[PDB]
Amino acid sequence: IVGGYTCGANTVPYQVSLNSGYHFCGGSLINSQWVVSAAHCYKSGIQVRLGEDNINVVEGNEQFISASKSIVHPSYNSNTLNNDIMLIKLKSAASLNSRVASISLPTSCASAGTQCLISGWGNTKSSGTSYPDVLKCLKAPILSDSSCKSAYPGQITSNMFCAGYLEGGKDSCQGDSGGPVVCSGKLQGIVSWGSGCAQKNKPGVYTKVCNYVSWIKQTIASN
Ligand SMILES: [Ca+2]
Repeated sequence: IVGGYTCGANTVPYQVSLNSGYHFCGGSLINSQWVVSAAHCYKSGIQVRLGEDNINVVEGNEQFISASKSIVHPSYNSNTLNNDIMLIKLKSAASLNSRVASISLPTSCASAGTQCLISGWGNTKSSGTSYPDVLKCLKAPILSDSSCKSAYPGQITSNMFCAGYLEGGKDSCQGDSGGPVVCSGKLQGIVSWGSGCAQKNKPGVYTKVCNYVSWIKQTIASN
């Protein structure tokens, strides 16, 4: 997250870290057994880390649970990032509590102009590199489809939305991929892609979770 703020320990209790020996992507807990992330975050060997604030210090509220199964969307295209969504099943159910909590899936799709909360442990620099240990947060508005398409001609599908600031300075970034975009208390987006981070005229692009609620619900009813 570039241009964000320190969230505050466990104030984003649905945020997970995906770990393969190191943090490599975010995700969102949607019930005690399942995480939603980006398909481009797929790796074998994932441990889900819940209740994290500093990902380099064991602070006392964490639950570390191995994934049993990952399910990349059936129509995921890694070239375009169309359908950039994945489900991860945990080997055992998380214990839900004040610091480890699920986020609601949407009923309706979010509205252009709505301010959403994006979070993660990704890079905090637009130019260069610096990875935080504690979770960072950013409030960012959803941009109109027309503005999104104009920023990324020939690249935006109806399964994507842009959010952020066209002047630059504030965005998600590498290492935030797979994490939540929460708008009116529901998971509306997944950190997916963008050209650089926090550059002018190059807002973040996010998987449009409202398009996937029927796939999510039938998949979790079946696995
Ligand atoms: Ca920790």
